[PDB]
Amino acid sequence: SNAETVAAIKTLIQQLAQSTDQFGRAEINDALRELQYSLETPFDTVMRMSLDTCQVAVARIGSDLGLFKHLSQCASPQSAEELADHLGCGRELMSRLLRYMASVRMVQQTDDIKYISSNITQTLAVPGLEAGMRHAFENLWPVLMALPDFLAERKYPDIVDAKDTAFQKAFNTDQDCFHWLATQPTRIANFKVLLTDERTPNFLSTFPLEKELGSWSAEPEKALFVDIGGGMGHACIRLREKYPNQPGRVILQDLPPVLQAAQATLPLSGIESMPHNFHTPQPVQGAKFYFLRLILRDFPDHQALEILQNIVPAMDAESRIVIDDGVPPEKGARWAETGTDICIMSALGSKERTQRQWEELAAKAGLQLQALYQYTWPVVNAAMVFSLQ
Amino acid sequence: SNAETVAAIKTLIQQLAQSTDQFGRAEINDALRELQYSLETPFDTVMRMSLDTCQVAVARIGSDLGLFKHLSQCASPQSAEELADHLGCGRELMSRLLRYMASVRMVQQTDDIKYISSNITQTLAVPGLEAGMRHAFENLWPVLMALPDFLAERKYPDIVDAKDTAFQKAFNTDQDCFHWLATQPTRIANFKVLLTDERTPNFLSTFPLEKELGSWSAEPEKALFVDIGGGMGHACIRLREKYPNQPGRVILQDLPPVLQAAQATLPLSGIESMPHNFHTPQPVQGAKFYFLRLILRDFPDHQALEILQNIVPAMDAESRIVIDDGVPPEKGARWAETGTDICIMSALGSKERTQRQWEELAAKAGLQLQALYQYTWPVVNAAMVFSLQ
Amino acid sequence: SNAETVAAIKTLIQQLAQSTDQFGRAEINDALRELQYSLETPFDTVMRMSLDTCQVAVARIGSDLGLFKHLSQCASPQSAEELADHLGCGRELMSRLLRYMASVRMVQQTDDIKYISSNITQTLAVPGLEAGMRHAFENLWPVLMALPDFLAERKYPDIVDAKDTAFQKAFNTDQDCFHWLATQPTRIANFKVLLTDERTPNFLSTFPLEKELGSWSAEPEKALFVDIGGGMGHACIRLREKYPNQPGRVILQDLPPVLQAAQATLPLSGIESMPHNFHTPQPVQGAKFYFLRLILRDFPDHQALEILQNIVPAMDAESRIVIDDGVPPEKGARWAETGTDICIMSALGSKERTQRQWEELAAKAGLQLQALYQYTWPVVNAAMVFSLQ
Amino acid sequence: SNAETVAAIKTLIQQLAQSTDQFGRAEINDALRELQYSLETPFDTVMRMSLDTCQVAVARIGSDLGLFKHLSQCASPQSAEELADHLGCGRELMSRLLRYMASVRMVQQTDDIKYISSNITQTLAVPGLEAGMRHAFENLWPVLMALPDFLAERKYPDIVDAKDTAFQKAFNTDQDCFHWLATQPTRIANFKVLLTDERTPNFLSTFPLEKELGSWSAEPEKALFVDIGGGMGHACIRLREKYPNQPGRVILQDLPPVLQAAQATLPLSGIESMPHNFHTPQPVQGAKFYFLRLILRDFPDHQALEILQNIVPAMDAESRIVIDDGVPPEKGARWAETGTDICIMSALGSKERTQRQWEELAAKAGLQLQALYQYTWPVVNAAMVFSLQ
Ligand SMILES: C[S@@+](CC[C@H](N)C(=O)[O-])C[C@H]1O[C@@H](n2cnc3c(N)ncnc32)[C@H](O)[C@@H]1O
Ligand SMILES: C[S@@+](CC[C@H](N)C(=O)[O-])C[C@H]1O[C@@H](n2cnc3c(N)ncnc32)[C@H](O)[C@@H]1O
Ligand SMILES: C[S@@+](CC[C@H](N)C(=O)[O-])C[C@H]1O[C@@H](n2cnc3c(N)ncnc32)[C@H](O)[C@@H]1O
Ligand SMILES: C[S@@+](CC[C@H](N)C(=O)[O-])C[C@H]1O[C@@H](n2cnc3c(N)ncnc32)[C@H](O)[C@@H]1O
Ligand SMILES: C/C=C/C=C/CCC[C@H](C)C(=O)c1c(O)c(-c2ccccc2)c[nH]c1=O
Ligand SMILES: C/C=C/C=C/CCC[C@H](C)C(=O)c1c(O)c(-c2ccccc2)c[nH]c1=O
Ligand SMILES: C/C=C/C=C/CCC[C@H](C)C(=O)c1c(O)c(-c2ccccc2)c[nH]c1=O
Ligand SMILES: C/C=C/C=C/CCC[C@H](C)C(=O)c1c(O)c(-c2ccccc2)c[nH]c1=O
Ligand SMILES: [Cl-]
Ligand SMILES: [Cl-]
Ligand SMILES: [Cl-]
Ligand SMILES: [Cl-]
Ligand SMILES: [Cl-]
Ligand SMILES: [Cl-]
Ligand SMILES: [Cl-]
Ligand SMILES: [Cl-]
Ligand SMILES: [Cl-]
Ligand SMILES: [Cl-]
Ligand SMILES: [Cl-]
Ligand SMILES: [Cl-]
Ligand SMILES: [Cl-]
Ligand SMILES: [Cl-]
Ligand SMILES: [Cl-]
Ligand SMILES: [Cl-]
Ligand code: NA
Ligand code: NA
Ligand code: NA
Ligand code: NA
Repeated sequence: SNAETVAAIKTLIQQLAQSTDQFGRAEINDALRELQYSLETPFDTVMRMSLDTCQVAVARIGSDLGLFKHLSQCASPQSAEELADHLGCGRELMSRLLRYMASVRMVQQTDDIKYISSNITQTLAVPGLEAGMRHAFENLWPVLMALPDFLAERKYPDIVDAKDTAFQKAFNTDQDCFHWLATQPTRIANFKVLLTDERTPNFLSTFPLEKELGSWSAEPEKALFVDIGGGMGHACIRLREKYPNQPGRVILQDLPPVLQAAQATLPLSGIESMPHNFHTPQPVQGAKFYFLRLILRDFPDHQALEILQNIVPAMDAESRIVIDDGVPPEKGARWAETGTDICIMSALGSKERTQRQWEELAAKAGLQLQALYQYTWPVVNAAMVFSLQ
Repeated sequence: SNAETVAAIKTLIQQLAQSTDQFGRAEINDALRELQYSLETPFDTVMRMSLDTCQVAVARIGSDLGLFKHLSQCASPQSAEELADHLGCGRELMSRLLRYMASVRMVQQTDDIKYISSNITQTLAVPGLEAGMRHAFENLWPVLMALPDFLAERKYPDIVDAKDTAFQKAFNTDQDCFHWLATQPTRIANFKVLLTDERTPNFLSTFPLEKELGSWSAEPEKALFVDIGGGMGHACIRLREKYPNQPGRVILQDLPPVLQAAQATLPLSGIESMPHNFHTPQPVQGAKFYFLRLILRDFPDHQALEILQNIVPAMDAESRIVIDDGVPPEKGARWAETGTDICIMSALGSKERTQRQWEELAAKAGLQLQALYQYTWPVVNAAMVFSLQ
Repeated sequence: SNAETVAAIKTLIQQLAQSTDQFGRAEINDALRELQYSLETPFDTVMRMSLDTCQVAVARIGSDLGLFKHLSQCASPQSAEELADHLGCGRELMSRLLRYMASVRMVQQTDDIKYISSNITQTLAVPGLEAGMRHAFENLWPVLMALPDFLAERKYPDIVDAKDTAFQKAFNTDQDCFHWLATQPTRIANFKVLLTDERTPNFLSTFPLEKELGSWSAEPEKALFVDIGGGMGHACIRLREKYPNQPGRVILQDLPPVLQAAQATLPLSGIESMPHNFHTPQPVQGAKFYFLRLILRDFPDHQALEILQNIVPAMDAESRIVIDDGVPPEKGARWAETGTDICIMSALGSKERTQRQWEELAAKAGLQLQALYQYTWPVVNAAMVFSLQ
Repeated sequence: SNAETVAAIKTLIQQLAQSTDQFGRAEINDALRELQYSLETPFDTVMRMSLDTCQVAVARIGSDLGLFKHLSQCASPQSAEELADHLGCGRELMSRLLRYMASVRMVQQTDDIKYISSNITQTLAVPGLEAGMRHAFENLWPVLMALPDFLAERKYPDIVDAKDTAFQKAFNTDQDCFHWLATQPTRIANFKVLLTDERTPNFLSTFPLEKELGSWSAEPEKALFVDIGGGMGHACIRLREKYPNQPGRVILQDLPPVLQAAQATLPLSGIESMPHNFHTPQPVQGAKFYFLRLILRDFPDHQALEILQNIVPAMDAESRIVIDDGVPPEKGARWAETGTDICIMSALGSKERTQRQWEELAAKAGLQLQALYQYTWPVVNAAMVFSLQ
């Protein structure tokens, strides 16, 4: 029986998944995708590409309605009628949306055709993750929609400039993306929520702090850690939590509105909040670690180089710049890192960088790679430690 | 070891897939998708929704470049540089596109970092399947991009009318989709190619023609099969191929430009090409089978009913209307049929119909269901045989 | 490809086995056996039954030669010639024995046609486990060889009596097995070694000792645990190890030659060694637990009842008799417990007992079951706690 | 859940087994055995070796009772009581035997504790396969039981002589096995039934007869095929069935009592029955094929050589001796061929032979190997074609 075979595959892959760690589960998931793509018929390939688009549109509708938050806190299954009436949605529309969501596990449909939350329901109810989905819909979709004709009309240029990529066509503007976004209050508000998401694991799981410090002295009033564009300060928080007795100032640098949003959740002491624009010279002199997490991927080389050149003059011989970012391999890169590469090309003019590309960029700033500490697999994020050449 | 476990999973799934038929492979593939969604982390869920969008955009670029057709006819692996120079693409852009494509199996990357075709490459090189992907990009994505704000602005109405859905917002028109498309030659050209795709399997794999025929006589000069909106006439061609000895007229009905396109590949004899607008009364009297394949799903009830009411007066007691279309279940419907439902709601105002919904529609035309012959699984397509009530 | 499928099956089963515990691995192993028997051809079934016999005979030869102990301490693969010369075996005989052993994993053969130890090699090198294999060869096989003609000659009687079973035919004696064995020094010597094997896990893994103890007082000088026929005293040793702070006498009871063998490995204090024949009245009065592990399975009902009736008069109201033995289910019993049943029927006239059969036996002694604490699965061993009725 | 995992393993291995051929299923079965042996605990290893012995003893009892034949023709499940009364067995004995048989799939136990035939029940009801099991019990078991002490008392000699192996100790005789068996009427009767079993597949599935014949002419009255020790003549029958129009005499040679038993099932014409002792000179001169299937494995080299030397003088340059027998590999031999090797060593003084060992034996008769045609895997049986040197 087909049904018996399918259920047996599910049982065995679930047991295997439970028996490994998060990195092993990520490897299994990538293999399931690869299997799916190799076993689909030609028609199925086009149907998948045609319809998987629906998920973000329907998640955006569920978010607008508050459906995922509401379902995540219901204690019993809800009918489509009950959901429609509670959330202010046409009843037939709600029923069709729910049937679609259940078919892609965005909710669960029960045997009596009522609806309960799934793992994905709970995910889309989390503010920061919801904001990620909303960002995909309102910022990524339009640049991807513009990219093919942008490239066709321009005879397939290498994209190298944040002011000359698909974003300008998609939003009918000559501004670059970051400048334009700063003029759009609802879009800024969504980024504020997005910053509350904290990725796990983080670089402290493999960063050999005591080894990298050696005999470094914090006196007088030297900074241990300067978190440049640190957002809510998650890296500073985790550093203080893991090494509470390590001397040295721990400093969160960001723009004033982000620092203001960070205050409610920062510790009352031990982490300084310092307004600082990272396109301007670094004020903190001689720090041990100048930390850039998921900053430089958003900039083409010219701008990324300028960000580094604003830090290098503040370094002493013991200082290090730590770039915590994606490091895709030379070959066999996975969809999460190549897809990111295409999206940030189209919106930002930037790119994912291999280790050798990071080293070439840093050498232009007078920096040499001393160590690289991977902390996620198989898609690699790593803390790259650079010193003055 | 975890690599070894992943390779063993692939080996076993590949072997189970080869030991079943196409319907069993479709069930396995849906299971792999369900497993993937249940094993992903919350972050991975949002990453997948954010990035799976990239595939249609990049497939559209490769189609514009002629990459898939070129790679499918190459006899040896090609470097990114070779492909970029041949196709007229910036070398860095080409390399980045190819790395993304290899990561989603749109091409395959070799250990030498060169590129060969995959199953998906070959699929996207086929004109009719390529046209389906291009249709998703240029027609479906704009209406899905418009749907959430359309619904929000209108306070979530049940969509019931082809003239009042997301299409009018997406394309800034008051026309319905079909009327607007007829004014857009480049889109018309893509639909012309899309009509050359023939779906497999088809209803003749399970339709018990001799049983449904009974003792119907083709004498003196009666019509066996009238293919209403038959496109290229594939159903007529397959009918004559499978039943070469059954007498009676076999008639392809469509609009003149489509009949003209059909002529080159119709048999030289045995199939008549009759121009006929199915919004007007059916001219062929007393045919055994009036066949509507994938026609009525494109219309809301009011218009679908009109199409049926145009046929009913031509029927005699032995005539049957055969609706060949999707028949999703009452519960547990799959993503291909619910995703289709959301898309045709958004572009056409129409809907997928369960068996009970098909029967209710047909009853309004004075028709009763006699038999239903499924021919695909697990997503249901079936030939529904209706007679006069 | 079929090689690849077989390797993938091994990889997946090995991984599932490592992800569970010993009871789950035992369930997997029984499943593999059931699969083997259902997939074999009729010829293969007869070949398996004909040849699996070879394993005990060849293990007995390797034990005689000292092969398993020698190979288990070798640091490099050994050739057949090296092993034959070292152990004093004909070179061709040795090579043929080793090829047979490697084919059933009793040793492993390398790609260079040399030999190293396997898990089974190490097992057969352990004195107590080796002695179990030697017991099967010299005591069990003769009684199984005699059983079919014993039954045929006697017209298939229910075997009820230790003095009238297959043992008397096998060994040409009118003595019962236990009485005969006491006259056979080489067999006695093997049993002495077999007693040093300690089974794992044991009842203390699940026995809720503090709950069963309640408020029992060891004062003034009462007995906590009387191990009746305790052999080397493993239960006493493990009890004192797990419950080092529970007061009360812990007493090992057995016959003098066995107590003398136990002395070298008993703790220096805390466990008394008391000679006692369990066919005579229990001398220790009012103990909390009188413990019988794998004793009563060796006796038919009449004699097993006598052993219990010898203990009952020593019991006070808080005393309990704890039978630790096999408890096969009413249906679906596994080969280890039914194979044991046939063997002890044939040698000893006794039987495995279900829970209901244990309760019926104990009721004849005036005892009632209070609790049953399973500690192995799927083959059931359990500590059954009985009190005065 | 363990039960869910185990059921899923069973489902997947059954589906994989169905999807391959008989040789692939044999490979899966050997892998399941290997998995079982590597995953068992040390105690489980000794319990398996101790108890798997029970299967042949209990099958012999079921055979004596007629249980397997009776159950194989019952149309409903039978209780132990019904079986006991019908077959003349003590009721408790029958119930215990059935529980044991069900635990090793020799019968099936139902949920209401009644009994139905399994695949193995049906196998043990087939006369020739039943006779194989009975042969294992009455002829193989005693020589295996005698082998360890035979080898110990003789200081581990290479066994090379049919008159000096374990058989003489086991049966207290100076005769060799074949001579002694010919004096034992019940044992002869069992061999008569055993000869009715026909192994599948056979050498004609891969033997390129037309290629090996070339331009061979059958005139005058030449023999195509002389089946030396051909038993019931299955090889002659299959040859005539597959090549009905091939000229040349087809001759079955065996001893008179076997030829007599063969007459009832031989074709009425086209196969000659010729009494002939293969320890005497071959009477048929110049035959194309002198065929020896499973003959020479039963003889030490000296006797096997004599059998060949009785044929070689009858050969002309076109004649071939075809040895159809086991050809174990140089390394990695499987249990069915090494177990056979140990059994025939112990009973017959003979041995399994690798290809190189067959060639060394045949060269002593003045023969050279021209071709070898395998027809079973992974345990190899092959038709080896030899010509005069
Ligand atoms: C991708 S978020 C990275 C946050 C943080 N590094 C982390 O991983 O937890 C980019 C951050 O850069 C900050 N940012 C953007 N432009 C900046 C600028 N010109 N100067 C300082 N911070 C800036 C944003 O406010 C935001 O917090
Ligand atoms: C989904 S397509 C092709 C379906 C076709 N029955 C098949 O399955 O092979 C719909 C068809 O309806 C035709 N069509 C659209 N409007 C029509 C009309 N008013 N009258 C007749 N045919 C029409 C199109 O030209 C097209 O060939
Ligand atoms: C299966 S063995 C060891 C069982 C032991 N209870 C254990 O599980 O560790 C049976 C024990 O009963 C002992 N035994 C046999 N007959 C006895 C008797 N009449 N009185 C006391 N002990 C006896 C043997 O000496 C042996 O130690
Ligand atoms: C293992 S059976 C093989 C039967 C046959 N070759 C087959 O594979 O179908 C051995 C055969 O050799 C025959 N045999 C034994 N001794 C013989 C002898 N001295 N001369 C001729 N046949 C003999 C037996 O009667 C029996 O038929
Ligand atoms: C909260 C969880 C979110 C899961 C997200 C997967 C994100 C994939 C996504 C392409 C991504 O990576 C990045 C961006 O979109 C952007 C950006 C920023 C502003 C405008 C457009 C794009 C910058 N830099 C990135 O890296
Ligand atoms: C060759 C394979 C092609 C796959 C194409 C996409 C299949 C999914 C896709 C939603 C689908 O089904 C349908 C349509 O898009 C449309 C339509 C027609 C015109 C405009 C917009 C939509 C009508 N009716 C449908 O049913
Ligand atoms: C009907 C199905 C039977 C399945 C059988 C597996 C048979 C294994 C079995 C050791 C085997 O092979 C052979 C013999 O016992 C003998 C023999 C013949 C006479 C006396 C003792 C042994 C000869 N020659 C063999 O080869
Ligand atoms: C170290 C592992 C050893 C495994 C040994 C074989 C386990 C199976 C085995 C049938 C078993 O269980 C029992 C006996 O043989 C006997 C016995 C004792 C004396 C003579 C004959 C049998 C008693 N009572 C049993 O229960
Ligand atoms: Cl929101
Ligand atoms: Cl809301
Ligand atoms: Cl660390
Ligand atoms: Cl095109
Ligand atoms: Cl829009
Ligand atoms: Cl299809
Ligand atoms: Cl026909
Ligand atoms: Cl549904
Ligand atoms: Cl020993
Ligand atoms: Cl006997
Ligand atoms: Cl155990
Ligand atoms: Cl304690
Ligand atoms: Cl049972
Ligand atoms: Cl018989
Ligand atoms: Cl009988
Ligand atoms: Cl052939
Ligand atoms: Na409802
Ligand atoms: Na409608
Ligand atoms: Na009894
Ligand atoms: Na019964």
